[PDB]
Amino acid sequence: MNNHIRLRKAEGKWVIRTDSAVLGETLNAIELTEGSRDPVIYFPREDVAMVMFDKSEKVTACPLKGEASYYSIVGASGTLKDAAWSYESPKEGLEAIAGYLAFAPDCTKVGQY
Repeated sequence: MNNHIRLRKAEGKWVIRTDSAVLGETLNAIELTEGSRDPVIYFPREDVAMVMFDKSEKVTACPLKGEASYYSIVGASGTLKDAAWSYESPKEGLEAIAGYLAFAPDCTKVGQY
């Protein structure tokens, strides 16, 4: 009865940024792939510039991972509404990403350095 979630250590230095600021660098990103979906990179919170983030009212439920809390990111151009999320109390098997942040690609760029 396999769910299809694979977690790997993202190799090398991974960065999260906007078009105008660098929000995070880490050597300990986790890559999460669910089935044949594009992998999503999760960043440890200590490596993200959280001072630029406001917790949002939005939440979403995922049967496999748990409840996603959302955050808005403030920058030079304004607020990126609900542009980041985190599974702050993940379901069993996914505790490795507890509190890590992942990011909306429509307005952020994530990638290996």
